[PDB]
Amino acid sequence: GSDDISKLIAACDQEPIHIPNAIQPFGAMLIVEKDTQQIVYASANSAEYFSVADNTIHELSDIKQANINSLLPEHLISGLASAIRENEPIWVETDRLSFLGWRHENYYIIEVERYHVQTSNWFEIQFQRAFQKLRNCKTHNDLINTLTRLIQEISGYDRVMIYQFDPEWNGRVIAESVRQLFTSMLNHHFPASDIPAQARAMYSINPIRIIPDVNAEPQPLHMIHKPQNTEAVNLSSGVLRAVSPLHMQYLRNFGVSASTSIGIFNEDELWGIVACHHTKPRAIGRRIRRLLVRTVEFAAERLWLIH
Amino acid sequence: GSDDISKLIAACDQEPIHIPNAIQPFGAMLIVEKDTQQIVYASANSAEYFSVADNTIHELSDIKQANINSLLPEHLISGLASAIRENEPIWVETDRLSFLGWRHENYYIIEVERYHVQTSNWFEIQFQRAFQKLRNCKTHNDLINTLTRLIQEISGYDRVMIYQFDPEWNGRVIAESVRQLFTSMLNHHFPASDIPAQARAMYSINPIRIIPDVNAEPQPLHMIHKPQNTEAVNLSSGVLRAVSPLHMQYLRNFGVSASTSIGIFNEDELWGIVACHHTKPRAIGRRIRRLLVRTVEFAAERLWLIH
Ligand SMILES: *C/C=C1/C(=C/c2[nH]c(/C=C3[NH+]=C(/C=C4/NC(=O)C(C=C)=C4C)C(C)=C\3CCC(=O)O)c(CCC(=O)O)c2C)NC(=O)[C@H]1C
Ligand SMILES: *C/C=C1/C(=C/c2[nH]c(/C=C3[NH+]=C(/C=C4/NC(=O)C(C=C)=C4C)C(C)=C\3CCC(=O)O)c(CCC(=O)O)c2C)NC(=O)[C@H]1C
Ligand SMILES: [Cl-]
Ligand SMILES: [Cl-]
Repeated sequence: GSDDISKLIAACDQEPIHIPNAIQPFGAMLIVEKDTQQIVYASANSAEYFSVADNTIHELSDIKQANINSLLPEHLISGLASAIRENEPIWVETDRLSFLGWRHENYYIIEVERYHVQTSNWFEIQFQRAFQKLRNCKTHNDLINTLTRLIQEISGYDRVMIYQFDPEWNGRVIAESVRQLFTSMLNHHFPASDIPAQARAMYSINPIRIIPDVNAEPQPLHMIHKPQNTEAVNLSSGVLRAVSPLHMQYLRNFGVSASTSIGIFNEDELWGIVACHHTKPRAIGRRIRRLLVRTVEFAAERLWLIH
Repeated sequence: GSDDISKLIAACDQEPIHIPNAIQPFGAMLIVEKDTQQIVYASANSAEYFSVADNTIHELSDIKQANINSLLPEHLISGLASAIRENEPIWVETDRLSFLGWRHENYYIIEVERYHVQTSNWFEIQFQRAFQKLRNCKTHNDLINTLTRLIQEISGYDRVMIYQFDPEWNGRVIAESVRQLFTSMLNHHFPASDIPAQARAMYSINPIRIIPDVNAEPQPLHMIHKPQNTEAVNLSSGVLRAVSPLHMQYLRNFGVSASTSIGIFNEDELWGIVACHHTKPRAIGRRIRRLLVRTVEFAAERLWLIH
């Protein structure tokens, strides 16, 4: 509704996007308290994923009476127990599920996605091709164009752009790589207000941001066993963190059903964003995400060498 | 259909958009031979429209056995017969249907749409408001921005832009009026090749162009009785003329499900276009079309005085 959209825009610059208390439904999330060893939150769709690891779970309510050792891999639990630095995700795979868990304050946060084993030399070949091509770039402009062409080759997204920020955080589209029959966004300007400060902040917590489907219903976090601290839990280090309905609408209005964005960092400063938009919904596996982030990180070093 | 898309792009500048031998499905079309008063062409969906005029019609095969006096209002036929000028459309309404027919070459062409009687002063109020506001404009910039705001208020479309052509027919977006959560298209350039010559030509035959749903399937014109001339019939004087699948795909990739464009003319030269895009499909009645075209016509006259 128009008035609800207006009210969202009223408080949008201050919206707490790190604590949506909901997730995107392409995975499930558990939140466990470190000291009480108890599940304190579960995403609404937790049943349809964790039934694969423990066949005794049928509804969301069964999780309260479920045992963590039945839901998570033994390796993931022991890795969370001995990991001492905060917000460093541990990635553990089984035959059917793909877990990503980290330690944040007094909690363990576990995301899980479905996973399909893919055995091929394709990633090693793509990695070598990407690096040699980026090493050959000797001019600033040639590098960003090669990077945008490579990101498109790897992910298959319909349009891939690079935003560069100016000192005052306004964005300009400095290079583009798009399929035919698309409006050219090259040299488009957008104001700093379009990306709130806290939205830029997330790229320093997790350098990739993933929206596989702008029209999937966000799943909220249900309380399971009562926590000692009831403040909402920061979800920013993982990938399932739900998207602001505002931005989902913005993406719809542009004809975009799926997006993936990657931060470009010069030292610790955020210099720009690599953004990928797709007209149809689109899922990218964890390995493809890694390949994109590694390619962008390699490109950044060469870029600073060139300037 | 990527490969087929590429082959269509190959021949796009040469594509004959005036003779698509198909129509958009928000109406039905008959093409009748002038001398024999015989239906030589009918759009495939004619049944669901003319069933309202003769309920003994259920499907297209009934039209082959039909006589036009059974399908059309008698005054419309006598008006087409007695008219002496070509391509000047006659507009005839019944309680349930709205016909637009004209005289073209060897035939009488008739479009028919569904129609619902709506009784209110809304149109007179909008008309008065538009004229008084457009009369207050004292500068070129004031006029284009007021016009874009007014066209948006009248049609309710999500985005309304004004393209201005330069001497070599490249387009620049000089003014825009768009809802919140939309990428600003202000000052966007597009090359002359993006609007082929035959498409600009159409605005001189009919100043409004209407696409109420980019995802509706074009309905082809079927031969009924063999005509004396087998050359394709120019459909450009009406509004049902089917849209190039190329442009429909272009609009999808831009997030547009419905579009309406209106030509801005300085004497008979085409000076620009007023374009309306909507994220979801949208239908505009014949009265709304007349109001949009008259408002643009009034704005243009004020513009030439202003410069
Ligand atoms: C007041 C708050 C607003 C807001 C919030 C918001 N935006 C993002 C992410 C965006 N939004 C971008 C906007 C654009 N402007 C343009 O001109 C174009 C052109 C293609 C775009 C895309 C933008 C560039 C980003 C970052 C990268 C991206 O392209 O996705 C977020 C983050 C969403 C999240 O939770 O991940 C928020 C909260 N957007 C506004 O426009 C104003 C209203
Ligand atoms: C080689 C032929 C091509 C083609 C054909 C084509 N275009 C139109 C109508 C258009 N197309 C427009 C394209 C744009 N360029 C931009 O930068 C933007 C930005 C928003 C747009 C929309 C355009 C402005 C018009 C006229 C206005 C409108 O919105 O309709 C047609 C006519 C369609 C019809 O009614 O039959 C045709 C045939 N489009 C191409 O992109 C190239 C491939
Ligand atoms: Cl990940
Ligand atoms: Cl009409």
